[PDB]
Amino acid sequence: DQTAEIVIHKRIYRDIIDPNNPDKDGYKLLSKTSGLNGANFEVYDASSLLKPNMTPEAIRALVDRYQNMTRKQALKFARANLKLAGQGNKGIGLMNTKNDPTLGEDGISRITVSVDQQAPTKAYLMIEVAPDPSNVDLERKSSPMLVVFPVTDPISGNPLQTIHLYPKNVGYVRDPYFFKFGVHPDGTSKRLAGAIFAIYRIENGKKLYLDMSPVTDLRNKWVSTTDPLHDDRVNKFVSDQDGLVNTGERFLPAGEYFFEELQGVPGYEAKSRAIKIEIPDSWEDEDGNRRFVLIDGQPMQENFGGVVTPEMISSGYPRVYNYADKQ
Ligand code: NA
Ligand code: NA
Ligand code: NA
Repeated sequence: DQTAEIVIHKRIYRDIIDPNNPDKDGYKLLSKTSGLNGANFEVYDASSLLKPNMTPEAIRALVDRYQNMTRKQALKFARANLKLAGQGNKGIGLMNTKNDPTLGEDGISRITVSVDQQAPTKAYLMIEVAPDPSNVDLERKSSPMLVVFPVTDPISGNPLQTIHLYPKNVGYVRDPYFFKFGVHPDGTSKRLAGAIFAIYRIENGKKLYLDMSPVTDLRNKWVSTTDPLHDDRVNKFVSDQDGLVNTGERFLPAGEYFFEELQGVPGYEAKSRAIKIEIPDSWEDEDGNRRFVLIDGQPMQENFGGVVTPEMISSGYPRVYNYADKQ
């Protein structure tokens, strides 16, 4: 008889459950192309979880019950008792997230399921399973999703023919910045404009530089370069009129990195100074205390979302001091 399409949009969000909503309170998407490929779902015919003439409240209670199970608990139930169903891209009831060339979007997986648009008699239980082997740090927080048809479109009054689901994956990133100051031999000092930095990390005893490639998943791309200053692949960060050297839209995950000065400010130019970035792997320690990014060992104030505020700019910290008086 009749079918509907369930479309999973698997994306990655940064922290600071309605699976049908692409907006998530307490979270924000990592980029416009932050879809997550390689995620896998099993989809079960869950019509036997329904009863005839059940109320909307009973359906919501059932949906909530399954959403509040862990994936492993829901799999224990579904694997034992239900059958795979729906035409997925990996098989009956089997979905893998891939790029959608039509929509131009990553993290997409579509499944066609038999539905009853006139009464709630068909339902599908969707549960994420292990991703394709290959982002170990990603928090895959999707829940068991019980999709009960029909889902009526309030605008149109029609049953929805496509259900869009936005299962939540959370990527941990932080946002380094610092201020470059210049110190005159007479003790005067100022914010420095025009310092050109790049970011590198160490891998196998060699430098890899943060490149200009679009972010995919939570991952930045890193390049070996012969000439980071003039290599267009290497992202440069320029100190502005407030002295601010800001990763800006760029973010970094946990680990150790370096801001490398590629062009010093005239008069404040000895191998190229490397300012250490130490990014802890969580916002908070065991006791809920903030864990700071360290810039050359200095704690760096930071807000969720990573935007450097006017108040942070006024503060001008952390600051790295460049001496005009060469000694
Ligand atoms: Na849940
Ligand atoms: Na940033
Ligand atoms: Na400082």
